[PDB]
Amino acid sequence: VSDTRFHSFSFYELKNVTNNFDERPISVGGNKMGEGGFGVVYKGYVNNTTVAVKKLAAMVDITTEELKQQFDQEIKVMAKCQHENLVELLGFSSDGDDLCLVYVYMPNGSLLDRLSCLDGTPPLSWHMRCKIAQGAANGINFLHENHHIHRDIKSANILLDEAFTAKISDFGLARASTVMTSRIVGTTAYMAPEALRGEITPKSDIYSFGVVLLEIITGLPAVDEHREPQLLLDIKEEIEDEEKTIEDYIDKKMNDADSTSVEAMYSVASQCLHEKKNKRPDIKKVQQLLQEMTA
Ligand SMILES: Cc1cnc2c(NC(=O)c3cn4cc([C@]56CO[C@](C)(C5)C6)nc4nc3OC(C)C)cnn2c1
Repeated sequence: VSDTRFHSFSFYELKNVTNNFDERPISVGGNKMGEGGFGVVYKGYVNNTTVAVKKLAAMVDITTEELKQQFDQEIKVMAKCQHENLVELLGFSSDGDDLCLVYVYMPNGSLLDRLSCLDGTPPLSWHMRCKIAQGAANGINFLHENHHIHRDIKSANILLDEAFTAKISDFGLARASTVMTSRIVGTTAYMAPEALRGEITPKSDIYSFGVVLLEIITGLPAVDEHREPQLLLDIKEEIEDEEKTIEDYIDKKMNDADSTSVEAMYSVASQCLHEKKNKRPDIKKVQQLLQEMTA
């Protein structure tokens, strides 16, 4: 028998509670909160509950069959994986014109957006950042403990709930768990070199998480075409080659950071970013180092 499943929404009900998928920003009165390579995310309100509705689409010139596959994968993964640091799927729509996925609304959006204080939100404190780093590592640990590879760890896919708890999202490319694939996927600025060459391994998640930790420490996005260096991961080299120090790069929009715990987190990041996959820590070691950082 099929057992537990997710609620099915009417496409028309989702259309209805997102104001017909209004792509205007929330401040303008619309419903668009964000977008990615595979969909646009709309704020909705169903059953006296604020929700996030992701309406899938080919925004990076993917095929329709591949998108349907990713839709199916995320439902499969979300059915098996429930944890305090993973987002929760409320339901889906597949009857109407487009595929939709419905999630618990995350009042503080994505880590990427909060690090960029997008829309005027106040900067995250060091204390909040440490909790976020710890929570995301607990979420990755749950995934890896349950033999899942995320393949797209990045600060846009770490969402922040009503308590600024980190919630990992977007499991459409997740893989069961070393093998080599012909379809290279992910976000270039976060990807381990072996992932960039087609290898599939949880060690690649660890590298990408190290980039996220650099974003947390510095407030800088992983890539910025108008910045020198354009890739954040290249600051590790400038620090190691003593052109710079980690203090030179610490986010200045923070009044409560202290050198010891920042250097402790940078140490974890540096260990995750070892470009030899076999030299990186596993997630359980990352978790432990991060717990000791605020001990
Ligand atoms: C796979 C997947 C994708 N996305 C999601 C989401 N998203 C959201 O709930 C979400 C919520 N907010 C709230 C705000 C703000 C704007 O001004 C403020 C004061 C309110 C912050 N901005 C958001 N942005 C959101 O999403 C975007 C990052 C795409 C939930 N689950 N989920 C699962």
